[PDB]
Amino acid sequence: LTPFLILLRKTLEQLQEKDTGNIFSEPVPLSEVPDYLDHIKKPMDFFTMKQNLEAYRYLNFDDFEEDFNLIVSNCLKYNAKDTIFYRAAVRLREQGGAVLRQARRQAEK
Ligand SMILES: COc1ccccc1C(=O)Nc1cc2c(cc1N1CCNC[C@H]1C)n(C)c(=O)n2C
Repeated sequence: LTPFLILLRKTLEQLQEKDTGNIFSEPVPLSEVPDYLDHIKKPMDFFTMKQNLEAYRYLNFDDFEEDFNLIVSNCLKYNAKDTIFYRAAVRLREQGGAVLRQARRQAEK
């Protein structure tokens, strides 16, 4: 499934391009944010997702979109509304939605 993996890789880069601050580029570093696991049960970030993609752990679009969504939702859930992080997650949901919709469309032809 390289036709599919070509699409996901491009789609992942497109999503990651929307992260203009590199807020979601690597995991929330748990040593630096020791209460993060108290609120967030399933952390996610673009580096992890790249590893999963390249390790063949995303069979279908849904399992890929799942992780992307965790990135957004974790961030909305952990950070106060009046934070740059929360605002970045609001943006990324809006902007990633379009990328994801077009990519699902491209899959179908
Ligand atoms: C690599 O990040 C750090 C390095 C040194 C000290 C602290 C951090 C850190 O806490 N970064 C961080 C925390 C986040 C966070 C993102 C970061 N980082 C900002 C800088 N880029 C790396 C990214 C993981 N998000 C989205 C979030 O909800 N939280 C709590």
